Amino acid sequence: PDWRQFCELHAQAAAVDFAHKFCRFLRDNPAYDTPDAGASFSRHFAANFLDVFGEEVRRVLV
Amino acid sequence: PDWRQFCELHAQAAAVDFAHKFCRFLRDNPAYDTPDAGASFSRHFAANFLDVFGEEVRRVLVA
Repeated sequence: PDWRQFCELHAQAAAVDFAHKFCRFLRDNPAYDTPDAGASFSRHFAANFLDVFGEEVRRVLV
Repeated sequence: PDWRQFCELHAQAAAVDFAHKFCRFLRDNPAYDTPDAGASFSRHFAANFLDVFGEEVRRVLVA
């Protein structure tokens, strides 16, 4: 089934939707609208995403 | 509005949703459920998400 494609397609849809919410957030809160905002979010994302993923997976059991 | 919480809540939302799809994918394709799966899938999703994120943000700002 191509597990990579699976990951990529769901990641694409999630990232696209978020990118819109992101731009919406920066327009409503211009104080956060800097050139490194995306980089900051990305750091929070990598960390939090992998941790929550691991906990949700082990929790889905039942 | 707290920046940390904004980022954390969206990151969490994304992880919870994909964890569900991941589990559902491994149920329909058990051959893929191995001790390496969790790390492989989550990391590949996370890398692609970030790449796509940057691209859509730019596309949206220019438009």
